[PDB]
Amino acid sequence: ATLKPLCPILEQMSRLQSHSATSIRYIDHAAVLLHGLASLLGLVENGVILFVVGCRMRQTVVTTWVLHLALSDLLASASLPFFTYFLAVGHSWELGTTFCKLHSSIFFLNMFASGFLLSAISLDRCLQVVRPVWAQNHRTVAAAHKVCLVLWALAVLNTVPYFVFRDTISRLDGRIMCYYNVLLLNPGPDRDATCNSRQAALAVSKFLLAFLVPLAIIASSHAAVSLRLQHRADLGLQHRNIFEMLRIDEGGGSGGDEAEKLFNQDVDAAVRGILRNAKLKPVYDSLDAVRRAALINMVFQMGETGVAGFTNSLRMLQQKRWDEAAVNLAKSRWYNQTPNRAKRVITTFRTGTWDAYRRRPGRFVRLVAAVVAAFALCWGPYHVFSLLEARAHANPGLRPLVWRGLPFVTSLAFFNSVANPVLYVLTCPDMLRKLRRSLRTVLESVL
Ligand SMILES: Cc1c(CC(=O)O)c2cccnc2n1Cc1ccc(S(C)(=O)=O)cc1C(F)(F)F
Ligand SMILES: CCCCCCCC/C=C\CCCCCCCC(=O)O
Repeated sequence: ATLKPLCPILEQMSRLQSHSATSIRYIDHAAVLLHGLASLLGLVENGVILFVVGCRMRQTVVTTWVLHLALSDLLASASLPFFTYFLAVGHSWELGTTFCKLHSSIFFLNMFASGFLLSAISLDRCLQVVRPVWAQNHRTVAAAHKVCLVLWALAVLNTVPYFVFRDTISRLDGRIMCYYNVLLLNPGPDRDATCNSRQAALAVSKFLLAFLVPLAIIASSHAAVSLRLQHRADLGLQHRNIFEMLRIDEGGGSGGDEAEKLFNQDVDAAVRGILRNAKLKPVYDSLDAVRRAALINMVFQMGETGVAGFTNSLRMLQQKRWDEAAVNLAKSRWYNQTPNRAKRVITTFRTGTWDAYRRRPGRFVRLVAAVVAAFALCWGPYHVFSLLEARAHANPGLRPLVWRGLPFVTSLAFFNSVANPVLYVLTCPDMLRKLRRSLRTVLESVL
């Protein structure tokens, strides 16, 4: 027999029951089937989405975001069946204490990930429009994959406190609760103070890092590209800027600090390095303006020492043998790893015609706007109530109000993992089209 000190919120919660002192648990079977089907749908929907985007669809930077975005929701749908079991038993956790920490961590892991990814998506789209020269040279899929790995690492780092402060608390009804045990580790001299501060520190930091700050970034980046496209379209209407390429002064200001701007686009800096190298100077001067700019992109992507490694490729550009140079370039490590930023360069050497990067409209815009809309509507009410239960430590009157909505708005955030794969299809015709392809392919395994 062991006794653990609890918060006044949990202590008041460990005696809540309809019938006075009994072990008979009332069961809401309507919610069991609801979350049961939600568990089934979530696993199947995100299951096929991962397959479609990840195997049948051509891999891009944007699809990589969506891929991980649907990966986090897959895990959220993997812990959900254990929440169904929780309801089926009668709101009691009967699967140990460590598993309680894991199951809970998946919820917050999904939360932070979905908040960090949606931030990454907005920032990526921001760099695509605001920083065209940098984006066309460094926005490779390999980079986008490494970003996600950092985001997951930061996500699991912010779910550790939740993993730690999760515990099994016995009710008087025989029920076993799985919730916040703030006082589980290092209780201060003032229990009521360390109970309030830690709960507030959790609810607030969660609200910021996984909701307010993302929505701030999303709304702020959305305004950046809107003004940029307006100023860009104004430049496009000008007759003199018909054949111009690699602009930087779209953001206004001056070119005095181009070598210091994050996400660098300093074209002049690259040119000075080209004229300095013995293997690049005679090749640069022999090229026309369109092909000279394509050479600047190569030293942007792999440096000047990297482009000087292609001896009998510069030998080809110097002799204006474009096609035979194209063959040699497309058979390298540089093209094999990052084909999209490479092919755009090679074709320029081939045709001598500039293909504008800031000309290409953004993709999955309908998708992200929908996913963002759902994210704000499903995690919205949650953070509201969760901030109120941290507020309810001081105000006991809010405690009954919390448990009239918190179980609802929490399951509302759970259903965000079910909504997204549907939203993927409804806003992305290619994704839906690619799905009905494989759907028809498998169904044709009867003939
Ligand atoms: C309300 C809730 C949260 C919110 C949070 O932990 O901040 C949460 C996070 C991860 C997984 N589930 C969660 N549930 C649902 C839940 C959890 C515990 C209990 S209890 C106190 O009976 O053990 C009830 C409920 C619910 F409200 F859904 F019934
Ligand atoms: C129905 C429940 C089970 C769900 C099964 C999930 C199906 C997985 C689908 C294919 C994943 C293929 C991954 C290929 C993408 C590679 C990109 C990367 O390495 O991150």
